[PDB]
Amino acid sequence: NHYGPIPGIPVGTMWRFRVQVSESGVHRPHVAGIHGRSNDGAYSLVLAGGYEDDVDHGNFFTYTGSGCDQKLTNTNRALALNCFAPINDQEGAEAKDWRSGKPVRVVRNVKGGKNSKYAPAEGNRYDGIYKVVKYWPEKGKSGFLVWRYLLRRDDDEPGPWTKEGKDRIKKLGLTMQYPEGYL
Amino acid sequence: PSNHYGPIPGIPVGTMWRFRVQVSESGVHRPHVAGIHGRSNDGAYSLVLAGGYEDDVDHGNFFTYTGSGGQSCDQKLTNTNRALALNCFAPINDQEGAEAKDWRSGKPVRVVRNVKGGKNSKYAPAEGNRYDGIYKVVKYWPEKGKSGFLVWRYLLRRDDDEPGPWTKEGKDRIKKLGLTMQYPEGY
Amino acid sequence: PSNHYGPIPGIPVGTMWRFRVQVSESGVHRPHVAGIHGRSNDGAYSLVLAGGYEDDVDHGNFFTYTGSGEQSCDQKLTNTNRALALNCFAPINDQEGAEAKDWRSGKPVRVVRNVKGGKNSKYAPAEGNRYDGIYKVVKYWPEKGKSGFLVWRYLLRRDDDEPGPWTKEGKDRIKKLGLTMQYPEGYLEAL
DNA sequence: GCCTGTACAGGC
DNA sequence: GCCTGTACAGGC
Repeated sequence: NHYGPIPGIPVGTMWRFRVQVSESGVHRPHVAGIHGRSNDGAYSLVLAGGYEDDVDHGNFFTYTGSGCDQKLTNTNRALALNCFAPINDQEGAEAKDWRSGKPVRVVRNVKGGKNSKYAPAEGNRYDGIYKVVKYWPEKGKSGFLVWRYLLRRDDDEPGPWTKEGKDRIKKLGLTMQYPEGYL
Repeated sequence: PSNHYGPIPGIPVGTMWRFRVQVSESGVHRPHVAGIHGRSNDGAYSLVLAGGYEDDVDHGNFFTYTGSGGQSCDQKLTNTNRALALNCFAPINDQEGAEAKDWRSGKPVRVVRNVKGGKNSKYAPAEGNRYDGIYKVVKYWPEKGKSGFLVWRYLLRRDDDEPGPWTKEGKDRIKKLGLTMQYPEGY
Repeated sequence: PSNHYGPIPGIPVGTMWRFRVQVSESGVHRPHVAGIHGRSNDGAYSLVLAGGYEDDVDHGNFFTYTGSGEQSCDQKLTNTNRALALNCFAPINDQEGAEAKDWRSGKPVRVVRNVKGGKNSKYAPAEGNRYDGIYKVVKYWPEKGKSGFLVWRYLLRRDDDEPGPWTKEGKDRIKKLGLTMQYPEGYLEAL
């Protein structure tokens, strides 16, 4: 797979554990940080830190591929296929009409909080639909080539960190979801 | 692998997991949501008892079971319904069903009981998911469901030398093996 | 369907489409991007000549062809390389290749020429894609490419009673049939 | 890198 | 609604 938001799961929904995120369908892989098939596209990713060169500005963030040089295969190629431009594994690519691209469900996890004030203070939060604007190769903090992506928010649902996003969370009563018995 | 029949090495009867993804990663029941795993032209490998069909009856060592749709439509002996029927040591019959006189010679089914079965079974665990061992399909048959449409029904009977968790000896063995509820890492 | 061999009913030699999606919807060459359509244990149904390998030579009625993989790895007689070899009326041989004495008995390949082949062929159309008819694999062989790695090469030869678009009679027939560049619905109106 | 379906191999 | 690969059926 499903592209785009999950019905009944609005932006700002929160889960304590990744197993809950998986069961909800927002980000199916229990461990892996990106969900995609190389011959299709990418459906979801989790921002949980781990790459110091990534920048998180909320509506704009950069993302580093997985994965000794990296190849535009597996999930890296899948995320590229979301970009509204023909696939290119040499210089990368960029979409002028980036909004016509394939949607990516983005979840932020608390572990992204070291380098980003947009990360939730606890657990995992669904932050809405982002689009791949461009992607390119570069020599990262390991000497070898990494594939990097710029994603931009494209969602009428306001961001959880914005005024209208925080007001909607209070109106819907969306609180942190804990598994039965955990509390 | 996906089509493994029988017990998983290192996973005794009584093993407990909190979440379905753990049950899947262990190989005991691979589908995260579907209640049954099988291939329609091969057989069924595992099923999860989680409530749902009120006419199902669970007596631990054996239970009646209901197939799937895919109520507003007759069920069919296709897909996983057919897979489970193939386990019965009898020729497929999608008209009247069939019964294996030599039922132990049929294909094994790993059976997990889930906490949600507790509303309709005193054998469901109080939490999470529990592997209760190997069962065999004795017989299967169609009947008019509660809504007037056809459902496929199955009788499964336990064929496992590891004692059931509802027995004193099965509880004692589970304690000596040190089995505890397994949670995801860092939980 | 996907694995249809031979000409498409209602699609003569000389038919022209501006974009690859149109060529695909017609059944003539179904892959939008891949230059060859085939199943590795069956055969190849169609291919597109769009340039790309410098040592390929195109003489219209026949051409040399290179399979798929700067090359950094030997080619292999698998996937669509193997499918095209299977069209050759000879036992498959992945060591020296093979050659069919009775090459017309081989399986047919629908051949499309695309404008990008014009740099290396005077037979490419000036615009878009053109169906040029049925060809047969005469022979195929491995050789060292310019990179020094192995490439699989093929010789394809035309076996089609519809005259080639590069002949006077072929052009004249294309005119009488009224064939024109096919564009997507409302394409020129939007431009 | 046709498309929407379906199914198997193998994961552990 | 296990996963990610692969392959075929059939579109027109």
